[PDB]
Amino acid sequence: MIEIKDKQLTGLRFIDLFAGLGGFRLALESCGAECVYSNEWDKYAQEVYEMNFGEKPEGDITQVNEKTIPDHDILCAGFPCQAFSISGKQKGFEDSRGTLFFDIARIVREKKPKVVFMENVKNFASHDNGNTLEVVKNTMNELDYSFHAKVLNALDYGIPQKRERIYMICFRNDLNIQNFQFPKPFELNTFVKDLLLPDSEVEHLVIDRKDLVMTNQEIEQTTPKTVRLGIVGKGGQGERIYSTRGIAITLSAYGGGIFAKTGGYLVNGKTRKLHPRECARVMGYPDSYKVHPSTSQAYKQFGNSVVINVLQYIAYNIGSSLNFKPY
Ligand SMILES: C[S@@+](CC[C@H](N)C(=O)[O-])C[C@H]1O[C@@H](n2cnc3c(N)ncnc32)[C@H](O)[C@@H]1O
Repeated sequence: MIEIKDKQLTGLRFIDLFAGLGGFRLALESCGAECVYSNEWDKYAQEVYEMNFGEKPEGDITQVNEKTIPDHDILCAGFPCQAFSISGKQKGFEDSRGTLFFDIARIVREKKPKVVFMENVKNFASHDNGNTLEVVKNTMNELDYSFHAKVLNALDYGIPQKRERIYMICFRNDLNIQNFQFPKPFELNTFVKDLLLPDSEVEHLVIDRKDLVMTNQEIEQTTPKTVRLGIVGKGGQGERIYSTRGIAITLSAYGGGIFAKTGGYLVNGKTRKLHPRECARVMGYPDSYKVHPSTSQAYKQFGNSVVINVLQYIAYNIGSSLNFKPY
């Protein structure tokens, strides 16, 4: 989490949908915006949320009437990707029913926020030979919004982890915003080796194996790439060893293998899995954030979340365009 100097969104209100851990909340709250509504149905997630923020997000969203959602200026939603059963009139609003995205849209159509802010996985722009994107695009256009989207990788914004995701930023057409742009990349200076806790606190994550094979020499200088040092078992998902002097591999919420959701790292002669705290850090989160007591849920929650840093940079640029209005 990089801390922002110029608080561009002071005064502007927002809502937290599919809140999860509340990554969007931390990101916009660092730019001065204030939260007025939160929604998330996962029991284990609402718990870690009220632990930090003090409120229990509201329950199941498809049961919430849109006329009961507070006036707000920005709508945040890191929603789950689903295929659409669209054999209808080209693309559009109605062709959304049955999806979770539909809930976003039904809320936009009635509350008209100035901006709509979303994110999804890297292979979203190509899902179903192009028609998943198309639909989200044509639905926004119908509700009278501009549509900007680009794929960014977290190793380009100060976080050492390979991780491409798609960010979508929409502005109502009546605000006439034709100068917005995505953040520029910068050289990386923090590496996995810098995020580790002292060995004492991670002994119980060490995993010994006799079928361990070292394919490469250990790296001496830091690099902005993932460096594979060995294999365990067959050499597939969850059975690869990476260097602590390169970048961390993509955290996953539901991966398998011996080194399950975090991958395995060579740290001081032994091979271990990352701890939840070294996980928060690789996602951008700050040490003041109280993590969930169960290591299993925490790996799920973190692999599903957002890289804080990248969101902060875009939140700043949003405030920018909105705040530039000369005579
Ligand atoms: C990809 S993620 C959360 C990402 C969020 N940026 C965060 O930082 O964790 C999707 C979220 O959708 C929530 N969710 C799925 N279906 C829901 C529903 N019907 N009502 C409320 N929350 C729902 C999931 O539980 C998960 O918390």
